[PDB]
Amino acid sequence: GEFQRKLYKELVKNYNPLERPVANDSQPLTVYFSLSLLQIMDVDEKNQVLTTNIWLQMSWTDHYLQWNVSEYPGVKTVRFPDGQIWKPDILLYNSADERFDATFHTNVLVNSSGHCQYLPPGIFKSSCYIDVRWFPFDVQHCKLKFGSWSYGGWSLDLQMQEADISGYIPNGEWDLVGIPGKRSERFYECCKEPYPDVTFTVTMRRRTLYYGLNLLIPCVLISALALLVFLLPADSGEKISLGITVLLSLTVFMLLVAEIMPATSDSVPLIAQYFASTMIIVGLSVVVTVIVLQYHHHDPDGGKMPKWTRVILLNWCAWFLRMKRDLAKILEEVRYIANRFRCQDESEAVCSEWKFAACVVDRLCLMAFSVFTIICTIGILMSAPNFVEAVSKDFA
Amino acid sequence: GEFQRKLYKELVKNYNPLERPVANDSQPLTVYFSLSLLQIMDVDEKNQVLTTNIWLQMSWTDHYLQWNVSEYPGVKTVRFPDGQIWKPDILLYNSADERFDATFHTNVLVNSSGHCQYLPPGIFKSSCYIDVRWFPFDVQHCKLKFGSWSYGGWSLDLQMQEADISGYIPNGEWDLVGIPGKRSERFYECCKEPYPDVTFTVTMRRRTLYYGLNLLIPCVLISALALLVFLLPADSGEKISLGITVLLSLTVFMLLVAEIMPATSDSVPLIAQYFASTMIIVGLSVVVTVIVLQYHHHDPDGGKMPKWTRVILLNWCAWFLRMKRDLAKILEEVRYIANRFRCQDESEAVCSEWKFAACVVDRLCLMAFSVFTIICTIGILMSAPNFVEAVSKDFA
Amino acid sequence: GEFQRKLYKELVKNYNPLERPVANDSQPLTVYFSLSLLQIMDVDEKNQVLTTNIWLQMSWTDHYLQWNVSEYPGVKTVRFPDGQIWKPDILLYNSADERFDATFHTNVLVNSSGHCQYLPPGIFKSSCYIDVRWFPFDVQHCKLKFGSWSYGGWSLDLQMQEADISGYIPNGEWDLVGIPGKRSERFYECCKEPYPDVTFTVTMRRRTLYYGLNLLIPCVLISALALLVFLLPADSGEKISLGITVLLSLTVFMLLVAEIMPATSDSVPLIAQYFASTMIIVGLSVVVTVIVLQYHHHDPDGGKMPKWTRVILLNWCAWFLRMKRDLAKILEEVRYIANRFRCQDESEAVCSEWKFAACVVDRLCLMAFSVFTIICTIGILMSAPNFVEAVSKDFA
Amino acid sequence: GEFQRKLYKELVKNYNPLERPVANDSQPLTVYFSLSLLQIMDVDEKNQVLTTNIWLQMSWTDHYLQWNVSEYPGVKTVRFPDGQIWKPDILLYNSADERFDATFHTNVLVNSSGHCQYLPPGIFKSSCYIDVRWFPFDVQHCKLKFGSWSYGGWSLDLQMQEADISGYIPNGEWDLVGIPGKRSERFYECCKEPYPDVTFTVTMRRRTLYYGLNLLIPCVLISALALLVFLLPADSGEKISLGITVLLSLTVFMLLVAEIMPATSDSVPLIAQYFASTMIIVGLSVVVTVIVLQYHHHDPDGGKMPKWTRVILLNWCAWFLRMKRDLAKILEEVRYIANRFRCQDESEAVCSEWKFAACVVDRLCLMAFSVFTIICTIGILMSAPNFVEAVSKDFA
Amino acid sequence: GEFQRKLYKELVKNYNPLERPVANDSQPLTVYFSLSLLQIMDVDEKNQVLTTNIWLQMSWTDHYLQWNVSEYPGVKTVRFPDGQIWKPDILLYNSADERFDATFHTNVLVNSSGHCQYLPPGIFKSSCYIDVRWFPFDVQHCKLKFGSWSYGGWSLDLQMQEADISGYIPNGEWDLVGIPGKRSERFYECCKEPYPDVTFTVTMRRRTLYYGLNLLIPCVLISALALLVFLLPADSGEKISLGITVLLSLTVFMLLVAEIMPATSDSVPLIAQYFASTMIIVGLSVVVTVIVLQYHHHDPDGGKMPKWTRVILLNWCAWFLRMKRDLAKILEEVRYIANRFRCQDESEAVCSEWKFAACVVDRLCLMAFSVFTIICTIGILMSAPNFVEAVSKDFA
Ligand SMILES: O=C(N[C@H]1CN2CCC1CC2)c1cc2cccc(Cl)c2s1
Ligand SMILES: O=C(N[C@H]1CN2CCC1CC2)c1cc2cccc(Cl)c2s1
Ligand SMILES: O=C(N[C@H]1CN2CCC1CC2)c1cc2cccc(Cl)c2s1
Repeated sequence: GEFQRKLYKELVKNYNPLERPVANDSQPLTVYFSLSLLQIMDVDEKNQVLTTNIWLQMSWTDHYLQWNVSEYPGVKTVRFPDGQIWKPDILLYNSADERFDATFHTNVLVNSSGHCQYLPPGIFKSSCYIDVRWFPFDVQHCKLKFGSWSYGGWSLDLQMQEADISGYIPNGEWDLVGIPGKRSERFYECCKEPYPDVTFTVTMRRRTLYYGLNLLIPCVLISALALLVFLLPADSGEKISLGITVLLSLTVFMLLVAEIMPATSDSVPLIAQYFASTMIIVGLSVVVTVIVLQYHHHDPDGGKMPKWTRVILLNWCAWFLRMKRDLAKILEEVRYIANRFRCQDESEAVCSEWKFAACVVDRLCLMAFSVFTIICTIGILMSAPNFVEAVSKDFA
Repeated sequence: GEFQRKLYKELVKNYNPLERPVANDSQPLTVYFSLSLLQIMDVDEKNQVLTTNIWLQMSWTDHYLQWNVSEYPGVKTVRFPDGQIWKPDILLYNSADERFDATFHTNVLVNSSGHCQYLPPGIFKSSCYIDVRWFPFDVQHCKLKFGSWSYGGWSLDLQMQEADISGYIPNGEWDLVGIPGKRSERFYECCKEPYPDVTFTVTMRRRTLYYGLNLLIPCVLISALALLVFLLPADSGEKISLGITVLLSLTVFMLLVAEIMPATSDSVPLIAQYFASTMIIVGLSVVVTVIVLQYHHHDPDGGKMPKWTRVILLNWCAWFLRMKRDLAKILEEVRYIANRFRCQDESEAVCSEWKFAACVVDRLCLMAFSVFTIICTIGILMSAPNFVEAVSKDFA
Repeated sequence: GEFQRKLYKELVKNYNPLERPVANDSQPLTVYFSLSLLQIMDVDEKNQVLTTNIWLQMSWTDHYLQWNVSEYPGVKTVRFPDGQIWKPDILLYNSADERFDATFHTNVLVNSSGHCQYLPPGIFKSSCYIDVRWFPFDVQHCKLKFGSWSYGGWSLDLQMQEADISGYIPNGEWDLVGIPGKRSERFYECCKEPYPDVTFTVTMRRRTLYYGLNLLIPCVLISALALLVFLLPADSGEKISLGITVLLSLTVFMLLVAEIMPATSDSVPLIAQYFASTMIIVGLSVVVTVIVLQYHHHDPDGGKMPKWTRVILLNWCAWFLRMKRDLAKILEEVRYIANRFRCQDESEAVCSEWKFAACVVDRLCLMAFSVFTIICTIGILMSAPNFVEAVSKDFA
Repeated sequence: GEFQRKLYKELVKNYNPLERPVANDSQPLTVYFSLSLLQIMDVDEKNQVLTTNIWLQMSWTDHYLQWNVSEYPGVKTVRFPDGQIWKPDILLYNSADERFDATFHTNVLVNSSGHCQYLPPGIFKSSCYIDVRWFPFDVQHCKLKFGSWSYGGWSLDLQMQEADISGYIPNGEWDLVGIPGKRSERFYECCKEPYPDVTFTVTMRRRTLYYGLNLLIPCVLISALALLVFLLPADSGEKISLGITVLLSLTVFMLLVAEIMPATSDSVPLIAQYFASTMIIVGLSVVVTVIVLQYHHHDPDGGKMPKWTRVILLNWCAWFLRMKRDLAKILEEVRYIANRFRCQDESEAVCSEWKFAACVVDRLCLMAFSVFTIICTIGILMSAPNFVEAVSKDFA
Repeated sequence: GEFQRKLYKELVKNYNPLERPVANDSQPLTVYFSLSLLQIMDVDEKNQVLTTNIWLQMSWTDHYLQWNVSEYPGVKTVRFPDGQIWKPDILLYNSADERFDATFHTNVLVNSSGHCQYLPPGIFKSSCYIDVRWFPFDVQHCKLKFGSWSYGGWSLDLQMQEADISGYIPNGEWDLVGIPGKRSERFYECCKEPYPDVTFTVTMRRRTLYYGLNLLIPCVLISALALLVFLLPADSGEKISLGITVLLSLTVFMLLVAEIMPATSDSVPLIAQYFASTMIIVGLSVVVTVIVLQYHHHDPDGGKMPKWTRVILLNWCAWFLRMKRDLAKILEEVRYIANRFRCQDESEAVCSEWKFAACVVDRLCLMAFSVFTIICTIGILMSAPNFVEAVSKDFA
């Protein structure tokens, strides 16, 4: 229309985009900064970066962009693109990405009385600190530091508005708790400029259904089969075969885990200790099995038990586990044959109790290793704080 | 020509690209928005993004870009590049990508009467929600939210036209069902501006031939060999060897699966339950085999059956499975030799029935584990909705 | 020089880059479009994109960029950068990449009589259809659709010139066959504008030496060792050990293959069927071995053969394979000892023929499984079209 | 305000951004360059690049950007964007990235007396030299070369200020030691221009808790089980089974290691030697086991010991390890039976000492291989310099 | 200063950046092109691209950028940014990257007499041909084609200067040999324009310490253990177990190798043949072991040797390897017992020589397979040209 064309001509008349729109060059310009979280794109522990899709709202007041409604009746608001009107230089301080702005400058709405609002969308990649302790059951606090880069305390008075979460599109992996904020001003090394800033911190809780079922559940089941060695009879030459196959089949899990675990020397993660515990329990099973096996094939008539094994593994431990354990030359020739058989029976009896001792050790170690696994798995998981709420929410 | 050069000079005379081309600054400008799907580039479940190659069509009416055909006979249409004429700021609301526009501004056609049409091509990366439940047999609905960013209800009246699918170049992985749309206007927190938008939703069905043959078919075959342990004789020291090798060879499948499965704690995927079922069936086979093995090498003369095994596994279960099961000193020396052989026969007979009990258990568990696998594999697959149509289309 | 400086001043005088350089605004401008293939960067089956490094040649005639050689003797040609003279908007229709142009605008040569030629280099990422059937022995046809975006039939008459392949730098993986082209014009949904285009199709043949030697050759060799189970004696408790280790060692190949195979449900690839055939042949070997093993450790005196096995595996199949298969009490005590030995001999004879039956089955299955593998491997490879030429070229 | 609008108009009056702001064109312009390290993004050994998030500070003095405070009372400082005032062209010399600047030009503060300061933020990817020797316990020195590109010694006198580390946000993987710097000027091949530069070197120490626990600790434990072969009795046919399974299960570690190790032929890394030592120790265990096994199943009555084994492995080594090791025809028939049994006893005795020799070798090799592993693991780790401080800090 | 401000004003007066700075428009402009290699970023065989960080030097003479030193005493040189003075359009012809220039336009130095020099830094990604034959011991020649894009022979006379390598920062993986160059002009299809160019070829030698130690050394060691099967006694049921475990553990190496090997069907790489040789040697070991095993468990009394084995493996091969290899009824009952034992001895003797034949074959195959491995490993490595220099440099 003729009024819109006319109004745009006075508005850009003698206008300098490099100038603060303050009427008096002695008072700071009040700028209201807010934030709207639309979704959490991804949280990557390896690079310790946080990708979020958010909206920004910068609102200030202009003095030269004012006009009377009566003179121009039809038009009420005007829009100016980037590079034609003064805008605040508020930007993310972290900005862990190649290009540092990440704001996608759009049109800037202008009031009928000079109140200018700016609503740019962008995808931000901030530098967060992923404290990976109690990894499946961890809560992360990520900060977003926003503030002006060239305007100090007396030039741009940065104010704060509460963050908006109307429309969040939940990720499904991380459960958002809340996004509080804070406004403060600090003194930097360069200058005597007190620089205000707005720091929005994001608190999110990691869901545990995927990690618990795909990682924690198989570990208990695989470790259970390593406990099944003591139930196999020693006759079947198969004890070490299943003893070492489970160990080989269980080292593969940290290969997946280490691909996700950041290589940070802050603290030993809970998942790292739990896997390490399974290494030792399965590893010590093979060592015990070797001791059991040599008790079976002891090659008798080559050394008797030192009389401590006859009383420990056959009287004390056994009670606990309810084991309950021309004719003259013809005669001489037959004499040797029967005596040889008699000596074979004596050797068999000596070897028989050697095998029974191995059975006692196997059964004794089964009870000892079983209670170790029960308290090791439970004890580590119980130690994690807020473990109960995650189970009560994700699982139950 | 001289007419084209002349016409371009009046057209750009006193023209402001920042002004809405409405003749009266009281009525909204009617803008027709449509869409044309050219192909689906890729659907990624891990990042929950949808990459599509589409075309856009924005058509509106201009008031200052009008001329008489008689005055300029040769020229009928003119084209203006970006930044020289007013264009709507319609953009994708989701825009899950670094740069937010993704439109590749091109020349804008102009009528002889002021009807301006704009047809920019681009590759869009929207943020979709991949509900991964019944993963091989899932249907995904992806939304595309388009609308103006700075013009409200009274400024830009956004209209809708039906989506165009003339030329789709089918992906081969996802089967397109349809792309319906909707026009609505909502109230936002910033302003009293009712903002219209056009939301095009894309419904696609995942094809199952690749996932069924490369993932589902081998799982049945590998689980079948784990069922073959009960057919192996216990004499060959090879039962646990094949019992645990199949288990080791079958854990590798979720390694491929987890690399594709998004780590979302929304619901347990169908493929996750089916793999978990195979874990337990194969895992319980090793536990049963250990019980069977200790029934074989029972070391007789160390405890008889409690008289419940003589009647259960030898009379009840066996009937079900059709098993059907100087001279005086010379005489004394020969007396011991024959008696020793007689005692060996008695011990062999006792051990013989111990081995037969193990054979009954093996055969009994073969029948029980077979029907479990048949109903577990079928039962999980039947539970998925629209399973029949995918088989009737992709396979048959 | 003074003439070059003077000439540039009249040339840009009253020049509008938005105007078609036609002298009469009623006839289309003839634009000659060609192509020069410099190399094929990469063909990716997963994303179905084709990356090529090519050159473009757009040549048209300008009316305002003309001058007399006599007036300016030294200068014969002039060059204008992008944004200063009118250029056609020909662009790739597919453009499967983030930015859509991929042309790297350079200087544009200008004749002494107005004939303007434009030779921009670029790397193009078109969207091809990789029909992966007979994957090692496949020929792919990739199209490149070029045409104007804003100028119709009556505005820009797009012509065609033959593609140039002078200098190709062969890739070494794909063998180029030829690059023919076509010029046609179609009617689109938007407008009554008949839009001409030039479609250059690229035909390339995949070389087979790498895929044949690294993938096809090991498969035959590994499957051969799975056939070696029937030659192992049943006494050595090692038949299932090598039966299942080969199967475990052979599942790893599709892990490499599936990483290359696109997940397209168009048709079952030849390499997929060939691997699936090896699964069944190796898988059925373990099933046969279990049947053979239970024929060995049959535990005699627990059931005789049903008299069909005595005649089938011992008379019919065996002929085919050339198998050819006080004193009174002293006497009574010795009577039992000899009779016990006699009964042992009878039991050994019964078990002896049980073992021989297992040997016959093993040898019989070796002949049957051998011919199956020979015709399965050859039969699948022969079915692929143009298999002979690839072997005659890549190998021989 | 009116004063800010007025001041900006004289400041940009007759101003050339291509001109050095020196009042006299005979003296170099003094530019103060500093640096502020905010965090270390990532150190990648494969590409030998160092990604850091740092801030820059370039401060110089301008002669034309001066004004009187009395004339313009309200305004004290002004800001000019890029491309409107002269700025130094200081840039990173290494710049191992696609775009070479990586500075994100921002507003430039201006004094009331002409002192201009410039504080651009950016993420820099310099080309470092990762000397990977003693890899878990290494200290890296990375250089950052900054200097002007077009201004020589007499044009831009580049000065140096101490680096700032107020706020570092420690990475958790690398421990920062310090960031010293240096200012020097060199003569280049192009010109007689002495070019000053500022080289900031970054010294960081890699933390060892993650690499020690996830890589070094399992290696000792896995190598311990390879040492357990000599404790297994030779009767259980399981020595090679555990001998070769550990070797198969231990080759997988360099697969993870080689994925991290850069392929640089500078020196053999400490982790490479330590893994290579474990290869030989585990590998030689299988060779020894084969020698031990053939001493067990020696098939007696086929060769006696050469009388050196009777004295070495049975008298010398055994003492070290405390081993301590009608009637006539009736008579003739019984004569053979007893003599046959007597010959069996003699053969058993000969085979008995053959088995005992294998037991001595097994035990002897257990002592020899144990001390080898203890000194090989400790000896390699001790050789690394500053090994003690890393253990005293990261672990203790 | 006032002189610098004044000089810049005449210099840009009536200056056209589109014009060649030649005083006479009949002679070509002499442009000197050189190169400085700073480092080799990476050489990637899969994509056949070469990433290098180099500097360029373009020097020409300008006619309009001249001034008298006396008139302007202080200033001696001036700098003009991109887009304000004429510059040559020399660019890399290969440019295997998204953006085609890769030059990072900087300030351009100007003499006091018109000699203009241009020194832009950049990271170039050229398209090289990696002839992967004798892969660990290969030398690659990579070309860099530089030349003008729009100026022909009579317009821009491109000259050449020797490449500079003062400061190379050796990569550590590739050993630079030299960078020679060449200047030539060719006739293209478009035009009668003879286009000069400068082609700098880079010759680099790959270092072998990393590839030799991490890949070649383990292959010899793993193949050695596959040769240890023939030393294992056949009694221990463990020959196939170690025979097939080594084969399973050795297929994993090409998985790493194929991830590095480009899929080019040019020639069979040396590393491919060496791995293929190890496949057959290890593979044939299992086949021989099966033949040996069936010679052990021959089940005697079921066929004698054909009298060729008695003379070949027991007389010829054995000599080579130094093997050296009421009363009447009482009497009748004892008669059978002794005769049964006598028949057992005869059967044992027949089986004894069957086992000895297997021992001869095992030992005979050990000698034959050992010399095969020695000449196969050495023979392949010796065939590679310049193998000796790499060992003499990288290793010794
Ligand atoms: O209403 C809005 N944005 C709409 C206006 N335009 C049209 C649709 C929407 C996006 C652009 C709002 C955006 C933000 C951002 C940060 C903080 C707050 Cl409190 C708000 S409220
Ligand atoms: O001759 C040429 N290009 C040269 C001219 N300049 C200098 C060297 C070369 C590149 C730039 C040609 C380029 C093309 C492109 C497409 C089709 C055809 Cl038939 C041709 S012929
Ligand atoms: O001297 C130089 N470059 C310095 C000048 N400026 C300041 C420091 C350096 C980089 C910019 C040189 C650069 C090149 C490039 C190619 C060939 C040659 Cl023979 C040379 S000589």
